[PDB]
Amino acid sequence: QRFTNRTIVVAGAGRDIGRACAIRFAQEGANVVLTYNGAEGAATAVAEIEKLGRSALAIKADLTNAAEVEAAISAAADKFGEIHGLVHVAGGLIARKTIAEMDEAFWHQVLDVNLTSLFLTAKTALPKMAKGGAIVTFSSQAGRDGGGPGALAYATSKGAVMTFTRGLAKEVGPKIRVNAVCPGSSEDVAGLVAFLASDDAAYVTGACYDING
Amino acid sequence: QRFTNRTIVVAGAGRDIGRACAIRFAQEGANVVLTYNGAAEGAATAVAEIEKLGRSALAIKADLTNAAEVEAAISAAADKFGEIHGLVHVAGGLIARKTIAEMDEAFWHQVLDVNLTSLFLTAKTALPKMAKGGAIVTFSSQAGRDGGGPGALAYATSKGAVMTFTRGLAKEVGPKIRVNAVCPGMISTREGSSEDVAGLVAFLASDDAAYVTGACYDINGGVLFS
Amino acid sequence: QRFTNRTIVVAGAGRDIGRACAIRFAQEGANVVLTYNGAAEGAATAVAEIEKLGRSALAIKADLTNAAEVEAAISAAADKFGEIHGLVHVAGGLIARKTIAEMDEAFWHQVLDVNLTSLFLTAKTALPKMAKGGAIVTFSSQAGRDGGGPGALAYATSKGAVMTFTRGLAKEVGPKIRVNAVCPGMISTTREGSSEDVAGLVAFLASDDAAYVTGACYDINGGVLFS
Amino acid sequence: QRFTNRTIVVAGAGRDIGRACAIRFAQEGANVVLTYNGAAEGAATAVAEIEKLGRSALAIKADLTNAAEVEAAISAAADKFGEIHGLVHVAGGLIARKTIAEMDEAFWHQVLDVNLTSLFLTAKTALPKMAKGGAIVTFSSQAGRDGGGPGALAYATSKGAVMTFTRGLAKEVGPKIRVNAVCPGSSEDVAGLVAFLASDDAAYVTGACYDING
Repeated sequence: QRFTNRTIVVAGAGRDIGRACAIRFAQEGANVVLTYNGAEGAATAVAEIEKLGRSALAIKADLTNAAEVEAAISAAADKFGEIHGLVHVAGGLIARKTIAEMDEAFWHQVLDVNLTSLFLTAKTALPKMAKGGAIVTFSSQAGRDGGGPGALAYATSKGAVMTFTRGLAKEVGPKIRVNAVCPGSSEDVAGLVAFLASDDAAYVTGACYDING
Repeated sequence: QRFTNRTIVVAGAGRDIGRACAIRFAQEGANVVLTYNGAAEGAATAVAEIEKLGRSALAIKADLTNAAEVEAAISAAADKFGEIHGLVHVAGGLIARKTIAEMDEAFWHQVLDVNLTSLFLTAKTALPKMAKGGAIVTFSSQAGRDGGGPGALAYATSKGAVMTFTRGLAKEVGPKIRVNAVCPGMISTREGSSEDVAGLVAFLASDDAAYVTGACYDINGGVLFS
Repeated sequence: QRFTNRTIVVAGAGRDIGRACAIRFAQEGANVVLTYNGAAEGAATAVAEIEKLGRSALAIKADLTNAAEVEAAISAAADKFGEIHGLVHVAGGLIARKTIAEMDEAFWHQVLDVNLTSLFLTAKTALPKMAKGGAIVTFSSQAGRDGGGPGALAYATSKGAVMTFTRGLAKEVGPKIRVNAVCPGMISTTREGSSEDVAGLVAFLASDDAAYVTGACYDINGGVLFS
Repeated sequence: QRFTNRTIVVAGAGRDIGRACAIRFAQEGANVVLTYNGAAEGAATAVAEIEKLGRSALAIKADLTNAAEVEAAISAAADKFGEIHGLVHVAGGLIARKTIAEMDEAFWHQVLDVNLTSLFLTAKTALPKMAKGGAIVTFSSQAGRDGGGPGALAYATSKGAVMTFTRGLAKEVGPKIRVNAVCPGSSEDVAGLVAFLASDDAAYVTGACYDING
């Protein structure tokens, strides 16, 4: 009952980790808004969540698109009211390329899906979030060490996401907490995320919580 | 004598720190190429100070967020002096202090492009022209580690990105090239200035740092107000 | 119910944080063993409060820098409750604020022994008695990252040592045992959580939801002593 | 000329990195005190190379875990050369690889005393005899950051402590005295980094860890 009568937006909830987060919050009593760009994973989950007695909404959204992010956030707020949690799962390697292979468009595609998207969701969600609310971002070991062969653009965006998370923490607290998970199965990851989004972590903000999974 | 017959490209001498680095390297015997954008009065000072040492800098106007102007500057440098031994990327800056509510998406990209994307373009363009054992020095910030001060969220984020980019690029382009970052703090309205940051940059570009790569070197003080 | 029939050893309940952890694990169904040293008036509160839950803590006197008292405390716990599922090591502290010129070698060792050597001893001793999937939680500190405040150099140093010990030990004892650290700040005397909240982070790290966390340092703002 | 008429103590200077440090410093004009606790060959070799350069050096046998020997070594430095400008604490070591079940309390103490207690002793002792503008340089390690490889638990722990100690001391003794770590390509390369941190080139660098692949 950690998320009783609470509304959680999981941004990028279509597969794997985001999907597992969506369900875990429902298992703990939350209304859950799922976003996706890519629909089966999300629909399923919506059904799983309804089967639990709980409420959910699935919304198509390209998270690099300021307008579709506004539309998604607004639907969530209009349906359930105050947002208690934003979990921003979207991101990805895209592909492996050395710098000689990357063109400017590819660089921006990676930075946009991992980093710009988070700027958009956090920016849009914040004015709607409940006092005591919380944001959880996803960083990566690649952000700390520079990443493996061909993953330069993705590593860079994750390091950015780590710095952004600490900076936003200071900017929006005490009202709103902001923490990163640095990723064991999808549901293990979701246990950690649910901890960070819960009042169990009322005094945790600006931090990176690592998990083998 | 540290840089006698070495070609050093200082990208971002539109900033005071590039003025300081450009003069430092020339004082140490380097062939200096410096790019500039904006009013670039700091660049004009570097050029006139460099002439006073009896050599001459190749100074080139280039908005380093523009891939074409980045390629021109790199080509002209290669044309004039041959192999690039050092690229020092100092472009970037705070642009303005704004909370996330005050920032719009075009403000976000302006900060990230000037601080981070410019770094991608210039390293990407310079790399094929660089000498064996050449060094890149990037500009990070203690803000990159801790999230920065009030209103500096976009800037801090780009300074964290540069730190990670530096570690990745280092693994990718070594052993031929080294890549490292300076991590200054800020000047409050024992702190060193751009003249002292320039000293650490010169160190990282020198033969004494031949085996330093993928590192962020801290220094107290800095290039802008906190 | 998170710790129902779990055996949790809180080593260092001579300190307020050990009072807070012991009561918290007891609230969540654990069999609690707590060791104590000094006036231990905090350990005495934990024991009385635990009794009021209708169970009974095993409280054991032990100076955790003394290998023999560590072995006894550990045996006594294994003898009473069987396999140890959780070792929470909270012994340590500042002792006194002294500059390097004011410290003597014996002072240096006193701080390092109570904070670090005690951890080596209790982890070394407990390991063979621990269950598969058991968790160790160690006590680091933000001062371990940044070098600490005025006069706290011996303490801070021991807290960075604890952080590195936590990472090496995790690589050595996994996958059977997890090892992690909490990393609090400090209470200013001028949103800071207290020992009750740090205890909540410890409980998490000892729990089933943290099965795939190991080798990590988990920060929390606020803490167990005055800055 | 970076160390012209400056006195540097290199604690642990009989082999590899300390020996290279002691030499490098001489090459830039320093008076150099070398401590060693091993066979005295490497440290006398070095003393000889240094006099070849026309500079003064002094080797001293010292167990740096021994408070009395450290006091006598510092004291002899002072008598001979005057104010100390730089302490470079190179002493440290794995000693051996043992899992925690294999370590006894005496082994644990031995590793922490060689890597960590020695540094407490040498910094504590030198400090009151250091010149304004002086500098300490310690040796951390990637093991301090990541916990070390198999059997190296005690060594890694001592290294993490050395890193924290470096940052804490830097705040305690500045601005008068700077304190930094090298996190270690050959011994001469390492020595060039050390020399930089010990020099006025690093006047604004304190409380830091500088990495080198070496």
